[PDB]
Amino acid sequence: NILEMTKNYYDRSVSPVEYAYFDQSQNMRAINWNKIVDEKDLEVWNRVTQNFWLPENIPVSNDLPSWNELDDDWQQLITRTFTGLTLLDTVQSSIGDVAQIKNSLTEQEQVIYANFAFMVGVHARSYGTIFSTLCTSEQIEEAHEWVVDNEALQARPKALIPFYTADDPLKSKIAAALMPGFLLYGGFYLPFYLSARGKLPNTSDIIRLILRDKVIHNFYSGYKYQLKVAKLSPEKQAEMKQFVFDLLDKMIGLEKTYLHQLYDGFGLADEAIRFSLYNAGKFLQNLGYESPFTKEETRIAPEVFAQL
Amino acid sequence: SNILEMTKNYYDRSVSPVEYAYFDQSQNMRAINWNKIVDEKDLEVWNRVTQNFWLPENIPVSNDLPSWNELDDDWQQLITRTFTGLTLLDTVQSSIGDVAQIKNSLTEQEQVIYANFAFMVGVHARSYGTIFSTLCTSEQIEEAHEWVVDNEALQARPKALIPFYTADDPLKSKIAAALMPGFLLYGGFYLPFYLSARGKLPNTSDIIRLILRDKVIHNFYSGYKYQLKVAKLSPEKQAEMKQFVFDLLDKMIGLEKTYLHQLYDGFGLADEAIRFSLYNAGKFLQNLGYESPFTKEETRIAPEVFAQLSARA
Ligand SMILES: [Cl-]
Ligand SMILES: [Cl-]
Ligand SMILES: [Cl-]
Ligand SMILES: [Cl-]
Ligand SMILES: [Cu+]
Ligand SMILES: [Cu+]
Repeated sequence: NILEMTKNYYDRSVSPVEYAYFDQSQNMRAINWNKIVDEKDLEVWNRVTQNFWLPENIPVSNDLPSWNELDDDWQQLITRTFTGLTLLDTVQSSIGDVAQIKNSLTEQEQVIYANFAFMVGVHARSYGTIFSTLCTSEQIEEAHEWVVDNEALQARPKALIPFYTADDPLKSKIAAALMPGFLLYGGFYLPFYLSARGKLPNTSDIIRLILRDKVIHNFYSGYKYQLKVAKLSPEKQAEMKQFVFDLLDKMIGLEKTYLHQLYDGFGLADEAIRFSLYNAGKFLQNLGYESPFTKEETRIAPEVFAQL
Repeated sequence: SNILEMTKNYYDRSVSPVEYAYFDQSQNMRAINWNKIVDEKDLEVWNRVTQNFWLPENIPVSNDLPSWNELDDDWQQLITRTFTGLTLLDTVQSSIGDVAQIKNSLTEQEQVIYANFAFMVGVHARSYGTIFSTLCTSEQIEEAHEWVVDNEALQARPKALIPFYTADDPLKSKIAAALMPGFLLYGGFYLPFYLSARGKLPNTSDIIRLILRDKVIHNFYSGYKYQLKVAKLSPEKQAEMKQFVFDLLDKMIGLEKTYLHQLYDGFGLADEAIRFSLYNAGKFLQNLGYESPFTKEETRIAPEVFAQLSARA
């Protein structure tokens, strides 16, 4: 016989966030960082916290010479693109990441998504630091007006936010992965294109610090998606895969319209979209699915890939 | 004719994403503007809390092993229990409290500052794990978690605050958000400072001071935003909210006194810890813009303990 003198505290208690939103049948347990359910959580926690950075760390002032070499058209494109990325980071920091907390599989995940919310806030702030150093007050104001009135740009966050505010945690998680995994890469093409040609090298250092976080954010949300979806019936799993491909198809549609409008005048649209679709493929892979994208429609110039 | 607006500025015909998400989908969304800051206080607080970034790995807790090993099983148990209880409160604030504030922000930057608070209060909870990892046995750690779950006096306190976080009233939510860093953990913080005043667990007290360096600003900030918001109510509804703040604090003091008596009576620390608690209840009210109704005698702290609190870094 196995004598169980007492019942384990963990299995007869709930985390505070579960108690707040889902289940008040039992008392609350403090987070246990000494008895960790999933080692992956500790791995991710250690990496993202050790990778802490602020845009003040980077000497953007040194980009002044190369910035001054860029025509007014190019300076406007960069300010607009980056203000567009600032909107996506604002959406993700203030809504996306914090929405994931209550849907966590583990205690540590609740704290990791709090880190994500803060750090995606830092990404948004970093564009502010670049503009502060390089842009005129007029260029900054123009870009904000341009973002507010750009329907093609607005359609992308408008399509994802409903999944965050709705009560389907798997659809929320897919949206949460889609932001760092796909939606910003069309924008990140521009600084990598420029740095490959020797322009704005210090700005591209900030972009790489953002990417170092965003690749982990994509991996982590995709990993948690795969854990949860694996527990559903074959039929439910087939419905969720269909939803993922349907949502990505819509988002690719909306991104292609926005990038054409953004880049067609500069001759960068086709290149940016292939860069976008390459990352759409990696997004699908991080969700445990296969990329249906061709070699031809995902081709990236070596020097751009090198900046990546 | 003379005053007609032909160009409406972007800001006043757009909403932040969180406003769009939960309140109003009629207007397009504006990206955060860090180049035209509405409240300079937000930038000062942002710069301070980000510059004050720390991880518990930074403190050599293993240097506490000698002083820890001098404390008997009863004292080691009390410390593990007390800190697991503070871990619960930090978990509540990080996972519910701080993130609930984001959508009720007055400014764009405030939305990002509360994201920082959520994360750093997560770091506070994690730091107790680091202390336990170094000092405590598996048995002590698990014992403390069981004790927290089954301690009704402990549980009553967070159970009283969470409803304000999940409810609709953003002013009542903000009061709870100030009350957690301002008041509810200080009863527990007395213990490490009592010990380090006597040269016991000095490295643990450095972690407590790094936590407090954050908590003090969190209390100040939530208090500052509370004052800006209540100033926009009729004098009648101002008097009504003030009464609520005093009624809530009165209730929370009652629950805290019960918990601290149960926690400390056996160790003869209950009276001193409650005085320490009421001293910080005073600071909480002052940070909401009210006067402390507590006496010098009610809030007396031994100088050597106050030296540990007010010490820097
Ligand atoms: Cl992101
Ligand atoms: Cl994210
Ligand atoms: Cl707090
Ligand atoms: Cl807080
Ligand atoms: Cu992210
Ligand atoms: Cu706090």
